[PDB]
Amino acid sequence: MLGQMMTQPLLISSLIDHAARYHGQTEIVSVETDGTVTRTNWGEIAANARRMGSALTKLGLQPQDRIGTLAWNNRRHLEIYYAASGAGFVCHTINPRLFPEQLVYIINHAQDRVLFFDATFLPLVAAIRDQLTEVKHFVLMGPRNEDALQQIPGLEFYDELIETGDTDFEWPVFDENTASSLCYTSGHPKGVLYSHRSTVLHSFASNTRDVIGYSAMDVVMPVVPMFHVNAWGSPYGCAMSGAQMVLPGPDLHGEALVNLIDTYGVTLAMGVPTIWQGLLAHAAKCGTKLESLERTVIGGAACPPSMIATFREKYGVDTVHAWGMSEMSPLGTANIPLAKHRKLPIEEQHKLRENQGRPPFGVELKIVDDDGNDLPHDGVTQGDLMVRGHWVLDSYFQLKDQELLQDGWFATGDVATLDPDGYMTIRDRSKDIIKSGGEWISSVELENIAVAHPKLATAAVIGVPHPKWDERPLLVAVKAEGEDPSEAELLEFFDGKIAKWQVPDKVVFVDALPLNATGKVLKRKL
Amino acid sequence: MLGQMMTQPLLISSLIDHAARYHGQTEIVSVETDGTVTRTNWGEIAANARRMGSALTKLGLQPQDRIGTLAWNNRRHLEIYYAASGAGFVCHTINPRLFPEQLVYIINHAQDRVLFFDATFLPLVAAIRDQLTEVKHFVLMGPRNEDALQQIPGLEFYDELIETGDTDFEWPVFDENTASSLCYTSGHPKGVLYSHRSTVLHSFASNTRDVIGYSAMDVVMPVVPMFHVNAWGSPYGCAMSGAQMVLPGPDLHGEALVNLIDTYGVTLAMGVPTIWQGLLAHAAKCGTKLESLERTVIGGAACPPSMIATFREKYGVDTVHAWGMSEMSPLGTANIPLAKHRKLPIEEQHKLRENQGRPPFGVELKIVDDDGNDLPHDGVTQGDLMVRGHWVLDSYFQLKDQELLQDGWFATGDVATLDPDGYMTIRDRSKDIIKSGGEWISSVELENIAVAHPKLATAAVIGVPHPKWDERPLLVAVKAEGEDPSEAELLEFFDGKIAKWQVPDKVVFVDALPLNATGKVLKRKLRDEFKDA
Ligand SMILES: Nc1ncnc2c1ncn2[C@@H]1O[C@H](COP(=O)(O)OP(=O)(O)O)[C@@H](O)[C@H]1O
Repeated sequence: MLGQMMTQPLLISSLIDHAARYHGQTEIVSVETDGTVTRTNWGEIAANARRMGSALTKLGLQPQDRIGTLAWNNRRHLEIYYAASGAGFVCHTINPRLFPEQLVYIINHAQDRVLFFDATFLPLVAAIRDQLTEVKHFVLMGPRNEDALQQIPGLEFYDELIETGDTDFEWPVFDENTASSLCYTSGHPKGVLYSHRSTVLHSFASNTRDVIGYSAMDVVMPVVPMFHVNAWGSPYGCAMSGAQMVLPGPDLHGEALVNLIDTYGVTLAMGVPTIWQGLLAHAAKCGTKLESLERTVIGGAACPPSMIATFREKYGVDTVHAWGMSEMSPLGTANIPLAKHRKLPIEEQHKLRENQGRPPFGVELKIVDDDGNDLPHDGVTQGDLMVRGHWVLDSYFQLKDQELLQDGWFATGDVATLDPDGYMTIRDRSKDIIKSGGEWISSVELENIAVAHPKLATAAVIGVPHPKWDERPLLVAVKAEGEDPSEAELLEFFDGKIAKWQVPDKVVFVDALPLNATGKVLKRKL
Repeated sequence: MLGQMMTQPLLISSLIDHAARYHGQTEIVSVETDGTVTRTNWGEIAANARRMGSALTKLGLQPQDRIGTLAWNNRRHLEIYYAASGAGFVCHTINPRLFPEQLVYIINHAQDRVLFFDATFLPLVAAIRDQLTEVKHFVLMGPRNEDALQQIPGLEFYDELIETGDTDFEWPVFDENTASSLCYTSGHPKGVLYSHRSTVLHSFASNTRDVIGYSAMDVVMPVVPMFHVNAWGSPYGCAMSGAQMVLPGPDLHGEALVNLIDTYGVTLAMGVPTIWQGLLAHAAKCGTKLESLERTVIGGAACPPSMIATFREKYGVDTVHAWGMSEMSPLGTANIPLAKHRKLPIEEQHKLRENQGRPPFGVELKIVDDDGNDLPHDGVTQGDLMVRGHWVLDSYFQLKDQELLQDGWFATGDVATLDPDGYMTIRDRSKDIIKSGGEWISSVELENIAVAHPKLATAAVIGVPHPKWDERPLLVAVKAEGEDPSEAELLEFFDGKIAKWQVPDKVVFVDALPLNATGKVLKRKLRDEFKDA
C-alpha cells in the first residue's frame, strides 16, 4: 500500500524557484573579472537562469548534453548551474588550473557541446581550441569583446546568447534520477555524474545544522571554487535557505578576501587551508577584527589545528573541518561536537575538533582490511575507508563495466581510523602504503629520498611480497646520465633520512619506467 | 541519460539505523507510566525497535497493516514508531483523549490489527474492546500485569512480545513511497496516510537552521504528543541528528515540565500554547531560570505575542512560532528572521517574530479568493490559504478519488495573509472567523490582544449571535493569579490596537477555557455555552 501524499521530483530547478519565490530580493554580490562588482539577487539570478535555459534549449541541444564551464565564482557561473541542469542539460564544471592536455582530455571525453569560460582563460581556451573537436559553441562569460574575438574567431558571448531566451520559459519536468552535472577527479581524470536527486538530498544534508547549515540570515562567501566539487554544494544549499552570497571571482588573495568580509559583512566563509593562510596573514597585518565573521568551513586538505586555534582565539570564529571528495558530491563528514563533549576539559574539547569529522544522515562510513573484511571502529585500527549513501557515486562517467563498487561500497583510496561515533581521521593513501608487518611504510616518502640522489634520474618504489614481512619496499631506479651508482650506496643514502627498517630491501635498475598515458603504472610488480 | 550515483530508498528505518551507528550512546530520558524514569539511548531504542519489528513480523501481519497506539511520549512509543514503519507496517498513532465512540470509529475505519496502549488507558480500551473486532492483538506497553489480564482477556504485553523477535532482524527494503504512518484529523475524522519518502523529506526540512534544526548537542523535549502529527516530526528529525531527548510521559502540567527542564537540561522544547501557559505560570512561582532552555517551538494554535516576549525578556529564550497541520505532516511555516531584519529598529524586529512564519524549501503557499483565483501576496489581503509540496497530502485515507485538490493545491481551511517575503499571518480558521456587520473579525487577533493584558492568564474570543449584527465578539477571560481586572478595563485595553467596532461587547469570566484533544481552545463549546448575552 502506497502513501497518499503529493509526489514531486527532487529537481535542481525547484531550488532556484524557491529562492526566487520566497527570497527574490535577498542580495547576491558578484566580483567580476573586469574589476566590476555586481549587486544582484536570487530573483534576478533565477530569471537569468530561466532565460539562459531557454537560450541553451534553442541551440538544439539534446537532453543531458554536457555544458562545460571554465569559470570563477560569479553570478554568471551561478546562473549557468541552474540554467544547464534546470533545462535538462548536464552542468560540467571544469578546473581551469589543469594542464592544457588535461583540459583537452576532459572536454573531449565529456563531449561538452557548449564551453562557457571567463575572460581570464581566453588565452588558455584559444590555445587548445583546435583540439576541441566536439564543442559547437564557445561562449565568453561577458559581453562582446573584439580582442577576445581575435583570439577565438567564431566566439559567442553570454550577454548576447541570453537575450535569445524566452522570458516565460518553463523548466521541464523529468525523472529526478536524470543526470544533472559532472565533475572530474584529479591514470586519466574520471568523471562523477550527479543526478538531480543526489544533488538535492546532498543540499538537504548540508543545510542541516550539524553539517554546514545555511541560514537566510547568513552572508555566505564560497571561496572554494564552483569549478570543482560544486563549491561543496553551496550554490544549491544557499538557494534552499535563501542565504545571501558573496561570490569572490578571480581575486582570492588575502587582502581581497579580508575586504570582502569587512565590506559585505560575511558571516560564513568556505575555503581550503592555503587560501585561508593568505587571509589570516593579511588580517593579522591590518588589525581587522573580521567583525561579522562567525564561522568558517575548511575542507579539501587537512585543516591544521593551529589554524582552528587562530580563528577561535583571535577572532571568536568557529571552524568546521569538513571532508569529502568528487565521488561524494562532495560532503562526507563534518567536525561538529556531540553532547557528551561539553563535559570534557576545554582543552580536550579543542583536540576533538581536529579530525575530519562525523558523517551526517545519508552517508555511511566503514574501514576494511586488505581482504575486504570489516575492522573495528575503535579510533585506532587503520583500514581502507569505504563509503556509501544517497550522494556517493555508483560508477564513473563512461566507465560502468569497471566494477567500481565493492559489495555496494565505494573505496575512497584513503586509509583511515573510525571511532565509535564515526569520527574519521585520514592517515594515508591506500595506494601509497606498503604493508610491512608491524609498521606500514609510505611509498612516496621513500621515493622522495631516492629521487634526490644525484646519481638517479628518477626512481619508483613498490611493495613487493616477502615471506616474513608480507610486503616489503623495492627501489626501481634509473641511473642519472653518465652515472653508475651501486645498490649499496643507494640504500646507504637512506641512512639517517628515515627509520632503518623502512629502507628498501633491494635495488633494481631499469633504463626507464613503463609509462601510462602520463604517470607510472607501478602495477608491475612483475 | 541518468546519473551514476548510488540510489537507495528514503526509508524511516535508515533514520534509526543511522542514530544507532553514530549516536548509539546518545542519551534518551523516558518518563514511564508507573512513575519510574528510564535512561536509555538511541542504540537501545534501535535494538528494541529492530526486535519489536521482528516480533510484529511474526504475528502474521500483512504488509502495511495498521499498528495502532494509544500512548504517551516514552521509549516504548518511540520504539513502536520505528518497529512498525521499519518493518513495513503503518504506524497509526491514535489520540487517547477523543471520546471512546470516536476511538471506535477511527480504529475500525483504519482497521488496526494491533493496538499498543499505555496503562493509563487500560480502562478505556477494556470498555470499547468488544467493538474493536478487527484488532487481533491488544498489547499493554509494559510487563505482564494480572490485574490488566483481568480487565482484558487475551491481553498481550510489550515486554513479553519483544522477546519473540530475532535479535538479528534485518529491516526489509521496499519502495520509499510505501505508506508509513497514519494520523486522523478533524464530519468524521479523516486519515492522513504518510509515506517513508514524505516523512524523510519533512525530517530533512525540519532539520534546517531556519526551521528547527535538531543538533546532537540539543536536549529535545517534545511536549507535543506523539499522537498529534507524530510529535511534529521530532522523533524523526532527532534520530536524523542524534539529538538527546526527554520524553515527558503522562505528566504535562507546568510543575512537571519545569522539573524536567531543570533536571535533564532541556535546551529545546515544543508544544501548543496552552502547555506553555502552565509551564510559565509555575516557573514564575518557583523562581527557576530554566537555565538550559535555549529555544522553543510553539504552534498548533496562535502563539500569543506576550508569550514570545516572556520567553525572550525573562529567560533569554527565542520562540520559533510555527504553523502546520496533520495534512502537512505537519511543518508548513516557521518564524526565523531574514538578514534585512537586523537593520530595522529593535521593536519592529520583535514584531516580525509574531506571525506564523515563512515556508522552507519543499513547501509552497498561496492564497485564493472565494472563486479560487489567486490573491496578491501583499501582507494585507486575506484569502483562503492553499498549500502543496513534498509532504502535503494528496488524498485522505480510504478516499482516494474524491477531488480533494483544487488545481493541485490542498485547501487548508485557514484564512491568512501572505507578504512578499512569504511570511504568513493566520487571520482565523474558516470555522471560527466572526462575521459582524458586513466585515470579518479575526478572533485570533482579538484574543492575542487580550492575552497580553497583565491581569489575564489567558483568554478566548468567540462570535456569539446578535439580532442586529449577525454575530459579535465575546471576550471569555481567565483572570491571572493575584489579579482582578474589571470588565471595563479589559475592554478599554483594546482601544487603539484595533478598529472600535471590533472590540468585544462583553467580558465573561471563567476559571479555565475548555480544551480539545490536542490542547486547543474548543471554541465550538464556548459558542454554545454563551449563545446568550
Ligand atoms: N501557529 C498557528 N497559529 C494559528 N493556528 C495554527 C497554528 N498552527 C496550527 N494552527 C491551526 O491548526 C490547524 C491544523 O490542525 P488542526 O485543524 O487543529 O487539527 P490537527 O492539528 O490535528 O491537524 C491549522 O490549519 C491551523 O488552523
